[PDB]
Amino acid sequence: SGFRKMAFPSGKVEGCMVQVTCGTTTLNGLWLDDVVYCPRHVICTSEDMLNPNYEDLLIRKSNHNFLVQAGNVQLRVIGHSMQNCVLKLKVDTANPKTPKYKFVRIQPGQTFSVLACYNGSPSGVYQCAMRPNFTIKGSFLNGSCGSVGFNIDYDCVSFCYMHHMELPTGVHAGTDLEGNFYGPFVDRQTAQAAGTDTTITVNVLAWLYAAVIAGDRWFLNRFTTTLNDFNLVAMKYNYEPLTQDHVDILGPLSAQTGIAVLDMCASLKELLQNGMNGRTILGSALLEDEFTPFDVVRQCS
Amino acid sequence: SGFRKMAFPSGKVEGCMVQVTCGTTTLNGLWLDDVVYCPRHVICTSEDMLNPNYEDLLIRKSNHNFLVQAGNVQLRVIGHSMQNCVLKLKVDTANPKTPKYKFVRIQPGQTFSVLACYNGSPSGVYQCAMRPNFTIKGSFLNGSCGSVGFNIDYDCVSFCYMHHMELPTGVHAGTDLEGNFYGPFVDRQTAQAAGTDTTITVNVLAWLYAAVIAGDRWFLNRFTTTLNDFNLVAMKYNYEPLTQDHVDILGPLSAQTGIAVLDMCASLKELLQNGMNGRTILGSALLEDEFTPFDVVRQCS
Ligand SMILES: [Cl-]
Ligand code: NA
Ligand code: NA
Repeated sequence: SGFRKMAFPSGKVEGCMVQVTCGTTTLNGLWLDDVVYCPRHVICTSEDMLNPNYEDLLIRKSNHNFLVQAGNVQLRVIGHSMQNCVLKLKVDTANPKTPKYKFVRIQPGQTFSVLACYNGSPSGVYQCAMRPNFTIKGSFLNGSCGSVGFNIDYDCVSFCYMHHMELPTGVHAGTDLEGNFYGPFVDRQTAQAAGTDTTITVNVLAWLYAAVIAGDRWFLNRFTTTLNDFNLVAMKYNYEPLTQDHVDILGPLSAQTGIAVLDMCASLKELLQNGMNGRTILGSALLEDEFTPFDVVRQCS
Repeated sequence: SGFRKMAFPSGKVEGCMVQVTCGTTTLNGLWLDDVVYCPRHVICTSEDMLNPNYEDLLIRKSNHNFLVQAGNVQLRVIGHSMQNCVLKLKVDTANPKTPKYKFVRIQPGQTFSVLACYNGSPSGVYQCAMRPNFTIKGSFLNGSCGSVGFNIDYDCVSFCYMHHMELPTGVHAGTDLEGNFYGPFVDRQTAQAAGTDTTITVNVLAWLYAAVIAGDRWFLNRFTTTLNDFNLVAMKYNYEPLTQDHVDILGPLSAQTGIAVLDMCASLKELLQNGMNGRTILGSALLEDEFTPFDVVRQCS
């Protein structure tokens, strides 16, 4: 019935985005209940950027140093604290649009939607994956620090990501909403780059199952490999190794298609060792790895 | 700096989505002010599939035949009319979440966001384009009819598409919000299929300009072409011809980068004969045609 990279509807998050200014720096904050969450580096001036002491930088800050704007309304900051790399600003008014939400930390290879904002205003929404090297291959420009990534489960918004910085290659790095970085990154203007990335193998298989449910099936073969034998091949092509937990996760698509996982791995192993022979799968010259099994489950039933 | 495919934030449209039921058929409606818009084929039965006489069928319908549900609230229908292929149900309650909006009819090559919905509930958002053959390559499962396409470039939601039906190849056809189909399609189950699709050349060129802005250089060359020689090559690959209007529109991008339009056309001619050869343009081994010159200029600046 058609297949596309889909983001979650962003309305529940749009009602939470506000503008946070400290000094001359302006970025995005997330207004939930009576706290605004944003990257702590909003308190840095030009001199601190090299190696900032965030402990002493925030002691010196006062509540009135933070301008928080929700549209025309200025929210009064009545407290401030720091949780790892995230700044928490207590305001005097709970957000009446606060959705049902929780903070979650995701694993590499999991997907979520980003609501890209600038100066507090939602600009766009896109679906992405946490790469195995803990970067995000989205692109929002400079002013998008504090934009957030999220999933929606039933009616609950799960916030999993906050944008802090762009890396030299144009990929982005950030934290969960408790301020813990994804990846070996620090929120200082120092020498940082993304490690070598790998392909999220479990998502490629999920997407191969999607191509099979779409009737695109030229790649299916009669053969079956072993998990050990497949990982030796995949690890040589900078593919993430495939675990017994990954196999079980794919189970539903296995029983639905009649393609056992290690049967489908024999297909993927030849695509690795042969290339796609000038063909496409689901209209791609390359193998898509930002569809999880659950993304493939939902978008077909 | 990798230009990703972003949708518009969908919250303003989410607040307009309702569920419309006639008999056993449920689909989505668009609730703006005191009117709900939906595909008129909602009034068809299983006998009415091939050759429904919509004016005969609508006359026989009473306001009480229409069940409209906004969440846990039923909206009473107090009138109904037809405008082309779009049913308009007057309701006794104006939608308090009605945004600033307009209805526009778009041209092939134009992009927009789709809020894919099921039983009146928003499910996902994605970005797409009106194909030259007047179809959409989307993801519409059973009951996705009445989902809408929109842009929100400034403050105003411009509604440009309502989904009516899926064609044999799985692409989608629909109308503008005044009920006029895009392309030669009709809301009957008589045999119909999409014509051969072509690539939106002006959008490919905009995307190459965005790659250069992003710092790609590898596909540039020292050649130019004439507009006529380029169109002879382009059509041999089922690319759309480039008009002088297209050359004018690319003018801004030509001047930001210092690369003449017909200079860039020579690069595209070369990419068609050689392929990517392993390389990627803005993280893609396919030439992307669903990013317009306007989209590029926006997500730059
Ligand atoms: Cl247009
Ligand atoms: Na096989
Ligand atoms: Na050239």
